[PDB]
Amino acid sequence: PLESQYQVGPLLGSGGFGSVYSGIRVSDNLPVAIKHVEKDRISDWGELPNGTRVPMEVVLLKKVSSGFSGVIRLLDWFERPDSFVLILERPEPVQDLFDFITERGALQEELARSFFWQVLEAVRHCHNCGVLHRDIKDENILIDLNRGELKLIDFGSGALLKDTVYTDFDGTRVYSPPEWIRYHRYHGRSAAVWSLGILLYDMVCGDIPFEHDEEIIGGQVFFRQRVSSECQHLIRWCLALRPSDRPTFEEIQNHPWMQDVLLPQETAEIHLH
Ligand SMILES: [Mg+2]
Repeated sequence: PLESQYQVGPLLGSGGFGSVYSGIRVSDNLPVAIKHVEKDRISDWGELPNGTRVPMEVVLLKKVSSGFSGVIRLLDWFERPDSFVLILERPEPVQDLFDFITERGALQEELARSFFWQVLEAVRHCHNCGVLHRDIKDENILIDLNRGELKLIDFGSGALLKDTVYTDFDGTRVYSPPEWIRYHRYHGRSAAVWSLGILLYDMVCGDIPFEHDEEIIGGQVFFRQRVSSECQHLIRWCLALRPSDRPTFEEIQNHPWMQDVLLPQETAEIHLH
């Protein structure tokens, strides 16, 4: 049973993704997050290697589970009559990147570089596992404050990665690319790189660059804080209007701005501790 295996704590958050609670695995006192999703709110279903019918979210989380700590780990899941329950890893202490940037303002380039590098490694892992996240943004990134490790969360709007066009999108509009706004069409990799440009701007400027549809399609990035010419170059390249003009993950990680990254433990000692 589920109520015997986990001590439930306070609500951490609710919205489009469902309702998430703090919790403890009674056996070993491991910190967990307990996510509830109503069967009515699930449009996308899949099958396990098992051949069992589950939310696409469970399929995608199982595909990315491994030693690699850059993606949130699914520990267990349960089917109830009207809902699924997901048991997820909970770092402690933790802060989400949205809240961290709200509290600290625009990050120093050395810290933005460390965080952005870790997000690139996590997104490479997803893509290597056949998973497209589709909602990369500061709210979906947790910081393990003691280890200086970032984790990607909320795979519930993701998809199997494919090389053909996507004509459905239920991620965050203001991190969505101009080809989605104009044509309701995108390709996975080039739409992910757009969302990474929005995230890097968010880190170095303290907020997202565009609010309205017309700004997204307009082809102009204004820098509201002091940002190095190399960092501006990378951001403007990720936010190229034409998807085929955007860098690959390899071209981002080889960019001159991305050189000499801090290790996670150095990031924690210098910036978080
Ligand atoms: Mg979602």
